Amino acid sequence: FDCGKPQVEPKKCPGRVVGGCVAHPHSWPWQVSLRTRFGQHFCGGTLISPEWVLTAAHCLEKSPRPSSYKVILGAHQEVNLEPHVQEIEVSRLFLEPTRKDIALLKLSSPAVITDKVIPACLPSPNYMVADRTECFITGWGETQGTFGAGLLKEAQLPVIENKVCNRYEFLNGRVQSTELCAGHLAGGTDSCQGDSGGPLVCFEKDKYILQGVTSWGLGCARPNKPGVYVRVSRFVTWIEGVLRNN
Repeated sequence: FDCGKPQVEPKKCPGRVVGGCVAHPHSWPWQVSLRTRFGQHFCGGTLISPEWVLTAAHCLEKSPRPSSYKVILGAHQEVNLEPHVQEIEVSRLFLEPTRKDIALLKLSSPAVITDKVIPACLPSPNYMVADRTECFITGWGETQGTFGAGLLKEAQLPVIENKVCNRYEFLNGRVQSTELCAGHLAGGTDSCQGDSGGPLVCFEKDKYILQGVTSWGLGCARPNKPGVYVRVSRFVTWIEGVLRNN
């Protein structure tokens, strides 16, 4: 299975939809659920190869021990995992040094690549997603009793170019180049999307490319403000670097 090519067609929730949608099961096969050693889903991540998951550094705040983390792959249900889900322990935690906003998780054993577990592709270094590029943020979310509680959801977000996002009216110059914005400049969601560390993928040509990593700390979308994500393209040399040495 090539990276970024789901074997189940994402339903591709229309942007207008409030609350996003429930994902077509396994249509986002790189979607990882980071868990404590006690079955608790508390973060999202993106499978980027069979032994590596990309997630937000914030997800690693509770513990510095790789062993404290379980990466579950191929899931749709948050609690009642289908019998095929893969549960793999993290053996390594590499914090991106320059920004420390994302971290790579090496899996104890390589993930078995199937039609439900396929990594997301990585963009070319420095690629800058074009303004208005439609992308989807996926994840389980924390809120419970809410629409799609316990189900992998997705929300379509258009990318808001940095020059526009940084206008004083939106992010007023707080977003760096190592970051990217996504979400309508008006009418947007008044809530943090996906999961901390979850994927922001954008279809391009043949496949989905992981263009952002969710990090609510950078900023969640307000009705009149897009959310801010870590721009993966500015960390690809670091990632591929960490992946060929370790």
